[PDB]
Amino acid sequence: DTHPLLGVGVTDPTNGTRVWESELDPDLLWLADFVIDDLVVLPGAAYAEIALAAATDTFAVEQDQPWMISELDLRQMLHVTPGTVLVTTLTGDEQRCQVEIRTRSGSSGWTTHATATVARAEPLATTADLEDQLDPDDLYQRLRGAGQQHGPAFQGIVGLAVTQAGVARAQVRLPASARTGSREFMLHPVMMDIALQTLGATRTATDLAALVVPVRFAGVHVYGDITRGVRAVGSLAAAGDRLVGEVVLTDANGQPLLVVDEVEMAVLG
Amino acid sequence: DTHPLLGVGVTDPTNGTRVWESELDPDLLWLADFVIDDLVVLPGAAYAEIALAAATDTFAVEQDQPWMISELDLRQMLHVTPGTVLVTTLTGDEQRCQVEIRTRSGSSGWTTHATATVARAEPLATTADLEDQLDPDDLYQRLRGAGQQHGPAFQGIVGLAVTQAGVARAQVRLPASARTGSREFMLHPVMMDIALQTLGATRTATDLAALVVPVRFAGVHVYGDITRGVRAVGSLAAAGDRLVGEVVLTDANGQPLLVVDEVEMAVLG
Repeated sequence: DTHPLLGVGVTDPTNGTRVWESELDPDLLWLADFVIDDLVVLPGAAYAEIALAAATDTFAVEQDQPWMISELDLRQMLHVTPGTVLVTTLTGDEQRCQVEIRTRSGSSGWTTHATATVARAEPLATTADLEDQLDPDDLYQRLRGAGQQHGPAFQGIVGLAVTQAGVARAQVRLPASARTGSREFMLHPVMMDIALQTLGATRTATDLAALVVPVRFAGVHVYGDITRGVRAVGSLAAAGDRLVGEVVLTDANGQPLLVVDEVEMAVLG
Repeated sequence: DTHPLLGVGVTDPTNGTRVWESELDPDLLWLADFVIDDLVVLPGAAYAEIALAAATDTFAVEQDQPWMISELDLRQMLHVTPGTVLVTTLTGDEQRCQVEIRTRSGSSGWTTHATATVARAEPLATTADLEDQLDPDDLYQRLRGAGQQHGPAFQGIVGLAVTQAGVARAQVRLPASARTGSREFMLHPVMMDIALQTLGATRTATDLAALVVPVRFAGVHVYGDITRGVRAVGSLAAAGDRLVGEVVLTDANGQPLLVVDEVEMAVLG
């Protein structure tokens, strides 16, 4: 009925700006399973869902996945505490619009956690690279001792390996404790996170370990219900000092469900 | 809990503007008793309540009647139909703010019905003029055959007379079918209307009769719960072609509860 993360919306008449508000609570759905330094945090994947959910609620469209996310900047983490209120704005047209996502302090104070640009979706267009099998329980234990406390709902990497070139290949499910409310989302945050987790298994990321979290997306393309995905493939390079990656999520028939052109990564104390 | 006319509010973060929305329905409270040309209409008094209710919901204040209404312009009538959505904006500070009240067409179309300026309240500062007693049932029958179909809830003028100078003096109650929800209001719309009805008994107004409705208020001062009022005194002059009046509502001890410095009146087809 109502989106659990975005909430209900009203268009301000003074300007074309549409404004949403929703109440977040750690006992909400599966938010409790995402934890950094013992703090329940809203995962960066979730801002993508909110942006897309916002665009779909403003404009009449006839499709299933009509939007791509041009850009998405993660400004500062959202410590999910009880009585957290999430305020979201949208401004633009059916071709291109900007979304801003915030926490609310009282009634007239806001802290913006992320900004996204949504636009009309673009339609989808044996070698010396052998795999070395890896234990998923090794990964979820490395970053569990580095701050990232992924719970049951976020432990979707069930098979993992990495090529000679350094690319990470993972087999992924959406865990049983995360398919409640799944139908509410266009781009299931938990699943997108699971796709993004693979980047932490690349040779680039592992040659560091502190943990390494996302801070920017560009070119998030959704071509279907990403929960139907089963194999995620992520590569992480380094250009400048910025860690820039790319991941691809494909269903059982190797069809792309989610494609993320860029993912800028960074370290966290 | 929630104001039946103003509704629930959210502050848009892009600008300081606060935005309310509420659902109006003719079977709402006593809206059905106010009728013009067989159409349920929101009475002009109600926009005053909405403006004050809006100001009180934006700002922290310690009083009972902290606001006066500097001005209030009635732009076009609101035909109350089922599923009517009333959108209200507020912009300013605790000293002076502007309110705009609208109907909503869909999700991105509005029709503004009234605009008001609210400001900090200013604190309260035998002759040849004999009365001629009048029948209240004569008044409510004159304007009932001219378009104004006041129902049970709006028939508060229970005693009426008019001086030699042309001033109208009325004894007023708040009818039994209108004290449901009374506690929700700061400035009970039905009562304010009843105060304003007196102007239709002045020598100026009667020397016309079509009916004569308000279109502008200035200097609406509220000094208490106006339902405690019992005697309303209204005078209507004519300067230029505009019909400009003034009414005063006083409680049992002759203490002013409501004072309206100006009321511009006009005819309606």
